[PDB]
Amino acid sequence: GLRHTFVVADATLPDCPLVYASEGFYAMTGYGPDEVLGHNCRFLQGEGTDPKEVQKIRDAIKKGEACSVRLLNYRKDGTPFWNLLTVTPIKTPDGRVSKFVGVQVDVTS
Ligand SMILES: *[C@@]12=NC3=[C]C([C])=C([C])[C]=C3N([C][C]([O])[C]([O])[C]([O])[C]OP([O])([O])=O)C1=NC(=O)[N]C2=O
Repeated sequence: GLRHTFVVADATLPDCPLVYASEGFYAMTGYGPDEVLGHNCRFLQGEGTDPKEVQKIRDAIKKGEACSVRLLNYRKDGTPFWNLLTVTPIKTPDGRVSKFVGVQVDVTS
């Protein structure tokens, strides 16, 4: 298929830290698990990231909704890339959101 990466955020912690990342996520961003696990994904953002799109994800996460946005993101070396990002909430049977899962696609083409 098309090249994509996958992460899991723990929504039981208040700031959705990342608890699992696929090998391509590390390879695409230049960050190691030592710098990725335990942190909110937003460290990938930088000067040119559109706050109106960031705002859309902040809201959907607060509301436990799925969401899809394209964001400017930066590698560890500072270089930018366009990240089409889809977040999906994973609920327990009591309707509570337990995890968020992300699919990130570098769509710089
Ligand atoms: C990031 N991927 C990503 C994956 C998941 C599963 C979740 C829940 C969030 C992200 N983010 C965004 C970040 O964690 C946060 O949700 C937003 O920045 C909005 O909240 P704030 O408080 O910061 O306004 C991802 N952000 C990225 O920039 N790149 C991703 O790959």
